Amino acid sequence: EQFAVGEIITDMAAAAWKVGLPIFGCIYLADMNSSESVGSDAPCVVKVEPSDNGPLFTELKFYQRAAKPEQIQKWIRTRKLKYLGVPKYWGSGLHDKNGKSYRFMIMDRFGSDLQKIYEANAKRFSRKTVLQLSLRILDILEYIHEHEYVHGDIKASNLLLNYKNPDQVYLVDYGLAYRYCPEGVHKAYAADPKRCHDGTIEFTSIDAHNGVAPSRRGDLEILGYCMIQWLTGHLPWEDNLKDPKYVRDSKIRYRENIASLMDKCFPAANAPGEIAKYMETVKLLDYTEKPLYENLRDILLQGLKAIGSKDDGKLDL
Ligand SMILES: C#CCN1C(=O)[C@@H](C)N(CC#C)c2nc(Nc3ccc4c(=O)[nH][nH]c4c3)ncc21
Repeated sequence: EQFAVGEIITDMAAAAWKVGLPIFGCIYLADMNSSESVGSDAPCVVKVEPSDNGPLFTELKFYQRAAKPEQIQKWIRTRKLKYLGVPKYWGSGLHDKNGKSYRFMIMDRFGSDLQKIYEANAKRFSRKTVLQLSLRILDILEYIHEHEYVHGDIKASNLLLNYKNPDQVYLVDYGLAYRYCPEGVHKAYAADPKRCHDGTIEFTSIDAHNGVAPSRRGDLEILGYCMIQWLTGHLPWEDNLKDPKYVRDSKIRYRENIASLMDKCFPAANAPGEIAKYMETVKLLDYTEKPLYENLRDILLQGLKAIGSKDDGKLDL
């Protein structure tokens, strides 16, 4: 009960918001202050945590730095995108309840997460779906990377559909995002003592497993594991998630021979070539290396040609 329904809160820019019903975490629907109350079709949410919470601070800094509405709209215009799946930041402030200090932030409201939809579809997405999701995710990753950040936890539960457009997917949850290149100086290949967050074990990068700070190649690697999970319903190491050593060992061995990962994950000889080629390309990245995002997108587009489709932006969920 951090907020009352109908409570009006004011952000640092003196913009007024009204809180709606609660919705993982402490999150409520929200809208611009008005006489009417906040509908079930509200266009915003408000995320609230104690002011001493580290993740919300990390997240807020990400949103302020790289997710300003104009900043995003400029990129979309320049890169000629249909949309960009980075949630827009609308504001933030402080809020007292019962004598303790809380930090809040206002973001875009979305529809369903992809994990619910994945489960509802018997833990499979079509090749078409996976390729269309992945092309959009590569747009997102390129954007955040160019703004000095990596996400480090890409997965279906952090991917939400636009409330008004089911063909547009957004990456959320920047609470453990990492500023890999502050002021254009890439972090060295070593642990960051301020970070102890390892990601989601089934999907996380070999770099994260090794205890080094996440970088761009790691985000791409994570997406790779997601693509296989979505296509097949499985990953090779999924029965041993309690043992990080095992998971790391398996990922390293599979990275060494991608063909054997394809043989393991796909029924013999049925392996989509673009997935192998994607994984081969990511494997060649150095820790500090800037990915060629267009080449990666090109690889996935060949997959769309192979199934007699095109990048029409249809997710087919
Ligand atoms: C009503 C409804 C649908 N709906 C939900 O059911 C669930 C999935 N959640 C919470 C989560 C995740 C939602 N979250 C948002 N918005 C944002 C935006 C930015 C972030 C961010 O950076 N971290 N979490 C975020 C949630 N919109 C709708 C939902």
